[PDB]
Amino acid sequence: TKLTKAEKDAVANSWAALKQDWKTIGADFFVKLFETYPNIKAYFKSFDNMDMSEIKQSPKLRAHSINFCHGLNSFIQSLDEPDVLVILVQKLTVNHFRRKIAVDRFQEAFALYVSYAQDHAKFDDFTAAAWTKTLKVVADVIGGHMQTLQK
Amino acid sequence: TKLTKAEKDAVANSWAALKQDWKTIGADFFVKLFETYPNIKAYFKSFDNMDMSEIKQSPKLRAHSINFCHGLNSFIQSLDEPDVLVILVQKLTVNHFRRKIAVDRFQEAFALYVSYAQDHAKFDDFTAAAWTKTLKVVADVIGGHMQTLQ
Ligand code: HEM
Ligand code: HEM
Repeated sequence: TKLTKAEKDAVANSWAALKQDWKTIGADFFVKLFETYPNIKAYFKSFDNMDMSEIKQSPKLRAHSINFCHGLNSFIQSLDEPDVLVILVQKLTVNHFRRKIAVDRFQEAFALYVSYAQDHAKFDDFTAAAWTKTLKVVADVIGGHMQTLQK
Repeated sequence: TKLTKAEKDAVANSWAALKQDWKTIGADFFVKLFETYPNIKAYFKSFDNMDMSEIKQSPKLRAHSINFCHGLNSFIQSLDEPDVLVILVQKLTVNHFRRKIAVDRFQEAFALYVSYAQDHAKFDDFTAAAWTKTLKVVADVIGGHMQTLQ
């Protein structure tokens, strides 16, 4: 990671605030994601043939939103421990790779997330850029690991 | 959960303090777990020929230790949403079941954890009991789901 101290601090500081509100706004993020990206929704076989109102309230969606938040937290906490960061992200990668999810889906989700998070918290463009750069490190690890793995 | 509000609150409060020390103390917990239960150590194949000093400082242990506290956090966060808790714990169960880990190994880890946490934070027996009951909720879901998975 070539993330600077100020970049990592902006992300960590932003995330510290965001994570408390995620418990309530996270499901709405995933609905937004699913509405933009029906192919993303389609990986959640539990949601087959379900109205988006029902998806939004589903414990399965809420669990994934918690899984998302916790994953992101684990990465942000490890930005100064690159070997640990890579192990954590590779474990995420394997699980999603096994479901036929390409890195491109993470890139979609990350791009939407940064905007969603900025709109919520109204943090500055410095902080938005720092998020984008941080999530590009994460996507870089995901993508490279998916290329290592046998389908 | 027959978990009371007071029980859930005691766990959430003690966790809020412990969580923050887990970077400092989590590796030592797993060393103690490995020394107490050699069979638990043996699930971590990358540690077989390693000195325990090497294990303690390894990125792989540190990653599992982070995974452990995040998983526990996710459960504690969800004590008021039992359908969500069950899903989160079922996901854990699948992954570890596939590695041939029985629920008994989680029972051993959980009991050691509550002792370790109490020794560190010096909370009262009410709080220790609330941890034990909370982790029994979790273990019950794990055990049940392993029966399903077969
Ligand atoms: C940072 C982004 C993400 C994080 C941290 C994350 C985290 C997780 C976690 C921890 C799990 C449970 C463990 C497992 O089976 O893998 C999970 C499950 C899942 N994830 Fe993600 N995920 C992310 C993005 C996505 C995306 C972009 C998709 C789809 C394109 C997706 C689809 C799924 C599915 C379908 C499951 C299985 C859900 C279930 O069985 O209930 N995830 N995710
Ligand atoms: C609350 C208790 C625990 C939690 C939350 C937890 C969580 C995790 C998580 C999230 C992973 C990565 C799963 C993945 O994405 O593939 C993992 C891996 C693993 N866990 Fe656990 N775990 C716990 C207890 C245990 C126990 C008791 C053992 C052994 C008895 C164990 C052995 C392993 C092993 C061997 C791996 C694979 C590690 C590797 O080589 O990369 N876990 N654990």
